[PDB]
Amino acid sequence: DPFEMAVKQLERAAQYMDISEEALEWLKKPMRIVEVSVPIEMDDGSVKVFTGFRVQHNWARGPTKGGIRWHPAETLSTVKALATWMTWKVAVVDLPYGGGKGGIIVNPKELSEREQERLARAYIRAVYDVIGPWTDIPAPDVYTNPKIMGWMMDEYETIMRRKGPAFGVITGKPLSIGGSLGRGTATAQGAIFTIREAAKALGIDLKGKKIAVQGYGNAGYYTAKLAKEQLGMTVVAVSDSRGGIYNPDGLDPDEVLKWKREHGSVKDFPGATNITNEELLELEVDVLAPAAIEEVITEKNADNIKAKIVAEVANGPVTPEADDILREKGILQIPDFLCNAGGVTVSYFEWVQNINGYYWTEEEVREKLDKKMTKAFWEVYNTHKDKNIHMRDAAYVVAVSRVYQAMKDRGWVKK
Ligand SMILES: N[C@@H](CCC(=O)O)C(=O)O
Repeated sequence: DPFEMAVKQLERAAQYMDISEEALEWLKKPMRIVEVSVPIEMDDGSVKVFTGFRVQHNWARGPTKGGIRWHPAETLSTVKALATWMTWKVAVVDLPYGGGKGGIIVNPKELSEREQERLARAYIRAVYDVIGPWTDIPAPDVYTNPKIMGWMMDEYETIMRRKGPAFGVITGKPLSIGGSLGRGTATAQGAIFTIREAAKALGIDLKGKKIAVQGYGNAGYYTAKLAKEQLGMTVVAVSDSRGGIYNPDGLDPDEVLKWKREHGSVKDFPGATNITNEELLELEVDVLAPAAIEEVITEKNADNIKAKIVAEVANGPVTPEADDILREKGILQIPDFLCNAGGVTVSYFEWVQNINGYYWTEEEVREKLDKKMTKAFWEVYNTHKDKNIHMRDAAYVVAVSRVYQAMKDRGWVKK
């Protein structure tokens, strides 16, 4: 189970910090769980009822935040674990947010556009009483995009009778309706800032160094592109779920994306040697950025990693055994919920823009993301040095300490 795995992670974290038993018990349970029925009328005229969730783990630091998943395998346990994870994610990067998560047990592939809009509007009508600009801010997630976010915001504004900032009730919206710039490259930009800070900490100059990326979706492609331009690095290996390519002199991510668009995959790229993911993970490269399916670095290949920095852009792509093995080699790891925290920071920026009624630009959003990511990385690294623990442990310590301090300040826990 995912919620048990999350709870265990929290206990393991609490082992390295001084936290009261009552606070741990409080943090082991979501503060509010809402399970609703989401009825929509289909194209054939029949009415089908779906199961929707909205978990608000903790709101000591402020309104909860988290996306909505439309997955046929959604469970309450998954939503609860992801909300718990979102709490620490927003706490490590110092946002005035709590942890939240929603989901609908639905296969969105079998739904038409009209049915998808009806599902979004019905979900908003079902969970209206627990969401709001200052209560709970949903966001795009697996199988949800900005189109669904716009439909959801419109339904919320219709119910809300335009009595306040209905734009800020949800993030990831289209630019025409409370849209925020930088929302396509948020995760990659945050990962690049964290990689730059890690290289600064290790004393490595990234100008001309090597990078390898696993997974060539939005995150992987934009990570490679931003690395090559901003950090001046030599992209030598990229890979999708199909296969990988290698070229020591350097690859051009734009051309690789064009090839992927044409032939359907990065396989057989001209001037490059076709390889598989497993050997791709073991090239002698300065930094490694797994941006693909989780649990790629395990005990089987942990000792074979030759990268000086491993940036876990993906969601937990490294197992704890591989974590210990990599730390034993001196390889610096950026924790998964610290590396890809650029997505929630830009969502916070979007919420601020919506609340204020004044939107920013591309340079403004990029400048702020730099500040937030640099400060979060330095906080985690300072905890890393002071407590002499793992990088992932330090991030948990920082997040749980912030949430615990907020809880103590409100008087929720007296000790
Ligand atoms: N991190 C989740 C949701 C958080 C947010 O964007 O507000 C996502 O990938 O969308």
